[PDB]
Amino acid sequence: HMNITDIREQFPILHQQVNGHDLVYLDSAATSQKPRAVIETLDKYYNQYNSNVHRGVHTLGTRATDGYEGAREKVRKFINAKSMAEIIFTKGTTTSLNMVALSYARANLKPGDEVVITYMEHHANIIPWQQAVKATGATLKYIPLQEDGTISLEDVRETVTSNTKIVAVSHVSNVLGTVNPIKEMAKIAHDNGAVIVVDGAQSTPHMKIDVQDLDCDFFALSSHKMCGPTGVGVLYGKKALLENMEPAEFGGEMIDFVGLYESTWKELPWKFEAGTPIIAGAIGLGAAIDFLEEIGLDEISRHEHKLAAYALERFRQLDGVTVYGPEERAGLVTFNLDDVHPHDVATVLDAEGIAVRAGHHAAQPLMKWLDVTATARASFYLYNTEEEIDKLVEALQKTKEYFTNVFVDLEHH
Amino acid sequence: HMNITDIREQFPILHQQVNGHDLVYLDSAATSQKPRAVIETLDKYYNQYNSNVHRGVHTLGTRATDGYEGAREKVRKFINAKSMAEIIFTKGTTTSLNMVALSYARANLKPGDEVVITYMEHHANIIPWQQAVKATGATLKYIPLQEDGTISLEDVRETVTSNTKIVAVSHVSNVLGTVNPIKEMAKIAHDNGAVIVVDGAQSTPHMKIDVQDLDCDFFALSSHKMCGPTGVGVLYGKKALLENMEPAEFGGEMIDFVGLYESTWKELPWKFEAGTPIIAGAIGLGAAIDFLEEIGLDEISRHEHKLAAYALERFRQLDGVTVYGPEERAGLVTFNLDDVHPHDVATVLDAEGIAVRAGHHAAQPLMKWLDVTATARASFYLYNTEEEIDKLVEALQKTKEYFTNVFVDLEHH
Ligand SMILES: Cc1ncc(COP(=O)(O)O)c(CNc2co[nH]c2=O)c1O
Ligand SMILES: Cc1ncc(COP(=O)(O)O)c(CNc2co[nH]c2=O)c1O
Repeated sequence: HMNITDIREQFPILHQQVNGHDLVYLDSAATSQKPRAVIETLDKYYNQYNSNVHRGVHTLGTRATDGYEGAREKVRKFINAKSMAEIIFTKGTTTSLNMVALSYARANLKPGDEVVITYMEHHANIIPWQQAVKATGATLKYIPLQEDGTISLEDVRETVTSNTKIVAVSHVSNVLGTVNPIKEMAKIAHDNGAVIVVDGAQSTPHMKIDVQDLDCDFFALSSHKMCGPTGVGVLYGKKALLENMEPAEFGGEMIDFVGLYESTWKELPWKFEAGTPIIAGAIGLGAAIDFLEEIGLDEISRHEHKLAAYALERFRQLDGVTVYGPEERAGLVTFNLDDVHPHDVATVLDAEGIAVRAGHHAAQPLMKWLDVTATARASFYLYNTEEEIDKLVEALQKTKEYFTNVFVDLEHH
Repeated sequence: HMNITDIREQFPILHQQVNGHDLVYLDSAATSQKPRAVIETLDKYYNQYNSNVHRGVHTLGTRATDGYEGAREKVRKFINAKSMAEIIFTKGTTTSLNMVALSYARANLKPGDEVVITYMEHHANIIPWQQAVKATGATLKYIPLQEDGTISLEDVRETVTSNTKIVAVSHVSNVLGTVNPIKEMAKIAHDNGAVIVVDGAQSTPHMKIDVQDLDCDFFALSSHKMCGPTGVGVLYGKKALLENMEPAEFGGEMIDFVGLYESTWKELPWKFEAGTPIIAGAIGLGAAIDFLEEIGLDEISRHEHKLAAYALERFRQLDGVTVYGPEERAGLVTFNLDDVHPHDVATVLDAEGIAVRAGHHAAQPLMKWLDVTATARASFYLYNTEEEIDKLVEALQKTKEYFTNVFVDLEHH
């Protein structure tokens, strides 16, 4: 099994105090921390072999090109795509989903067509579709949720019709922890003549992804949530769909011939990568994938199952706390204390060294569905332990007691 | 003055050999090398204060947010913009120019309108306009060049008309070294009712930029050419134009309210930054700007003037070599040897440790204007010396002699 002491030794940032208390970082659904292997990969790139790529002209240029395209093959293997032509490097999940909405949706929707999403989506997998349907005169529809914040395949079958052209859905929700039944939803979409676009930002860092098992048409993910550098992501798309989509950005590197008025494009995947690419960040994401693969995604998923079952049990020990979403879940808990605003919960916890996030988590329609204005969220990854969950629940108990005390004191004035 | 020995000590990558010879890196117009101050800024971020930004919830989150928005203010001051609302972080110059073509051009062009560019443009400042004019039924026109590869203001006045809505032009050409008269061209555009979009990728690393003197409406630049990390750039636009342009990408972070079907946007600049941003890379670009400012952009420009006047003189000592572009120029020389393909020149030079680039330099219409299929380019920056120019011209002389020798030997068979 994975040894959590040995894993934590690899993350320099965990070893410090905040406000006089050891840091307890429980905000990896907002962004993850990085191991030495990734930070030293960036250092070795800038100290030894930085150059621009795809010249084949000089020695450092060749080294940088081999590093960048090597990282593309690491991503391909990591999500079990069939080809490097299906792996496009982007700035992040949000840009990957925008590319699909601009190049696929805006080119393939007409009045009467539908895009189907769900109430639990993150804004990155809502607003691009709102705009693409507005641009095309198509219709946006929402799959409803069950009362525990899961999706039933009967509701999917009801909402998706033979006029649906695109179903877009998260693999795992960054608020509910729900793992959605994507392989079954891809069957339903395809049976109705639609493609499925999967927002993989919260699944890819935490569980194995196999796009040939899922059969998703597009899948998007972000490096900064999976121990890799900021500023980089991937869009996977089945090669036959990418071949027919036009580029979302235009420039150098993605062309073959440029005349005064007309140009032709390079083959995939470079068609979709305009400009000097994100060279160091993509090589660092390759290092993150080597790091996670050496531990094992199934080992990390098993650890997070342990931490989430422990947290849900310990949260049920607290009076006056509501947890949103299903019992079977990814490694996060979003909650509120009955009489304390979640921002004040996050502030008090940060004074005890503990980092969580409060707000809408970029899911305003979901907060409205939950009937709340904001929530607090503790989210876990491979470097967190049950002792840190103990600290969190002990701090929530003291938070409850503190706010009730100030209430009672103020009661006289 | 700047001491080049002390400056070179700050760039670890320069201190190595390639093919048994000290590296001589003369390819900074393709990408620049980074000083310790920038690489250690990225290390300190990932080792100490990485977190997602714009929560205001927990201590590391606040540190990362202060670093990211602090770097925005460093960029503002660095190009003398009036406000941080005018500084948008992007993935690079190519994406910045694409944002203008998508959000400004596609929204403001109609049949009969013109976009005016020049024959010397890089593809990143050609293809987006080709696509925007195609999408809108507008017209693309080209300002012609003088025979030394400069632009005359009379040709600008002739080509720009009262139907012109956008003039897009490079500040400095990455092939000719020409510095274009942007402040005068911005007057001409504005006199005709157009905006001017300036491609600053090759000017910003090498000379002071003052967008209030230039009066450009939009200005785009790339971190990786100015000692900063890969994957980041900036788009500057005058605040009154950005206020009226819609976003180019949609998602979390750039919204204020999201309903099921409609959303509203945040104020500038965050309106144009969808998704988790390029946090480490933007903080590293802030470090690059602090590094360059401590040396002085005018000092770096004076050094490069020295190196370019030295190189042009030493190239004129070589028989059988053609240099393209004007005598008064930025710090690069693009050339060809009369009877040797530029790819073979670059290969031979790399065997002597010397890195240059051969090909079309993402300027195919310019190569056609020059009547060549490809060229070789040696480009300079603050860490290069006249001794490295001596090495280059000595290697070109030996290249000439080598290819003539193989020619003569093969002459019998
Ligand atoms: C499910 C999901 N979709 C899309 C995104 C957008 O990814 P980005 O482009 O890398 O920002 C995120 C990141 N969500 C969060 C980022 O900070 N707290 C979060 O919950 C997400 O978790
Ligand atoms: C004048 C100019 N415009 C735009 C670009 C595109 O900038 P990017 O988006 O950062 O790639 C470059 C980079 N030009 C070169 C990149 O490699 N050799 C070059 O000459 C350029 O020099």
